Amino acid sequence: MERKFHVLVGVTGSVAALKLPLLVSKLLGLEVAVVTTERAKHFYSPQDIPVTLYSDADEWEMWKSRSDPVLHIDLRRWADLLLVAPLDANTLGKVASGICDNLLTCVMRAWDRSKPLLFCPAMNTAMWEHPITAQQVDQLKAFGYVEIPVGTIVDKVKEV
Amino acid sequence: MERKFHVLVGVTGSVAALKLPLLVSKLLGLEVAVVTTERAKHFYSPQDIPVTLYSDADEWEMWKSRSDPVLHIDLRRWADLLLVAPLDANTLGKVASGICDNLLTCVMRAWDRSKPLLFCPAMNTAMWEHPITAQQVDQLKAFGYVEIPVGTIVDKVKEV
Amino acid sequence: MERKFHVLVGVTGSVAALKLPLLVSKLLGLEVAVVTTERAKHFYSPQDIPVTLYSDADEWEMWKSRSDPVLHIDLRRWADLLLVAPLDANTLGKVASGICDNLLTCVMRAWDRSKPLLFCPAMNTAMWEHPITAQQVDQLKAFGYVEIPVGTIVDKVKEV
Ligand SMILES: Cc1cc2nc3c(=O)[nH]c(=O)nc-3n(C[C@H](O)[C@H](O)[C@H](O)COP(=O)(O)O)c2cc1C
Ligand SMILES: Cc1cc2nc3c(=O)[nH]c(=O)nc-3n(C[C@H](O)[C@H](O)[C@H](O)COP(=O)(O)O)c2cc1C
Ligand SMILES: Cc1cc2nc3c(=O)[nH]c(=O)nc-3n(C[C@H](O)[C@H](O)[C@H](O)COP(=O)(O)O)c2cc1C
Repeated sequence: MERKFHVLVGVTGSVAALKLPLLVSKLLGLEVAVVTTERAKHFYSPQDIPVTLYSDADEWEMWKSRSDPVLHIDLRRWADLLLVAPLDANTLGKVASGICDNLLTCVMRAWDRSKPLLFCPAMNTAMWEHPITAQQVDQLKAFGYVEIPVGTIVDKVKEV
Repeated sequence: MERKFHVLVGVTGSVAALKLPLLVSKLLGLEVAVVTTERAKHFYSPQDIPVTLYSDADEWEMWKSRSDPVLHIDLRRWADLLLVAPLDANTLGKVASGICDNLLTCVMRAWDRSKPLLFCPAMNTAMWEHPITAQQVDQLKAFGYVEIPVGTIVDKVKEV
Repeated sequence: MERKFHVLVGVTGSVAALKLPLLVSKLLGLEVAVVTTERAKHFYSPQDIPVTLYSDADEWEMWKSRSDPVLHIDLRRWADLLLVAPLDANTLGKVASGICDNLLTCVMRAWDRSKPLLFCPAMNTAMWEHPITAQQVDQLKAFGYVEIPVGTIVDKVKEV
């Protein structure tokens, strides 16, 4: 039951999000939406992204009863593909450790295996030139989230 | 030196806490107290729980000098049994990784082996139908915290 | 290119920071600076430390453009030695899991192998008398951060 593809772009606190607009305008048969972390918003302005932006607070403001919706859940059953550009050293360790403390990491931890989750770490030489990152990126591969160590990402989205 | 049993119920951010009142009114020779996470309080109202509710802020407001008490510590030497109903996918990963960033997870990480800590994960099909949860729940078993994958829990509390 | 040694003292939320001033006044050819966590500041007052104190907020207030500086980065290229006295059970698990959610843990996760990072866990009998702490302290040794399970620390700083 798929027509226009539903892609969900997750954004974290890396200077890379500075470029996030580019990704959106490009990536936009696709049909997108971005979900951010708070710090990520430190690299771009909402207006510079012509799409629906879901944030932590967004989830809780719409829930007041068991009848009410569960944004992170609602978003997980809506995306056909979940791209996370960029994935910071922090969220990597959160995901690596099944830590859902924000709307993003929760969408991920509730993800659908059946659907694809391509990510692309984007830290700094230092943070990257450290161990864990490896023991974690592949530890993350254990769930096969298609790494990507703009452009490259863009094309890679499709690849039907 | 035990008369009336001291049970400590921990509550996290799962819709399950919606039921938390039930547990309390039932579980209440037992003598209880609940310790929550902030988000958990998103599923119940304090008044609907006829017991002392300890929260993060509670710890710090009472400490101003080395002489002063350490709530999370004080609570760890007071409970005979520590039930955590529900344990969310998030706190599981916190506990799994020895992460004490809130009054709950700290009480746990300072726990007494000598005393029992029965817990019961309570996420959603998705979040649960994911890996880590397993590599973690049993990773958590390594410390033997008696899983429980209301009712069932209730009875299980006792079982002298 | 080293003259006066640059030591960076990290402080976390353990009652031990109560003593932090001592360390500073002593440790001060050395030339120091302290980087704290928020909770840590619950055990000492800034004024009681005659040095530049870097805090989370400090990083973000100085960054508004890609041209702008990256405190946690700037601090990582400036320290010759990074001592973390005390390292709480919490930050241990953060570091263990490559979790940079605050200025401290970020400086660490971006650390320079080439430079030394001596730390000294400082929790409580309980929190310490637990497993993970071990599977973690040595898991932390994997990156060789020179444990130290005031005084002892002080001398140990030097040891040219
Ligand atoms: C100016 C600046 C640039 C940063 N750049 C990066 C980066 O490129 N990659 C990374 O992993 N972390 C970077 N960080 C650290 C993260 O912002 C910090 O880990 C944050 O907690 C991540 O939060 P999040 O996971 O909610 O987005 C940077 C911090 C600052 C102040
Ligand atoms: C309406 C709603 C329902 C949620 N239900 C669950 C759940 O049933 N299980 C779970 O692990 N997380 C659930 N979450 C996500 C947690 O609330 C989020 O992980 C939170 O950070 C946990 O915080 P805590 O550990 O401080 O309680 C839900 C979020 C929302 C908004
Ligand atoms: C009075 C008091 C004393 C505490 N002492 C310690 C301690 O000695 N060691 C430890 O690991 N945690 C201790 N904690 C718990 C930490 O403060 C809590 O884990 C905190 O989140 C650590 O935050 P940080 O990593 O940002 O500093 C204490 C808490 C309180 C209220």
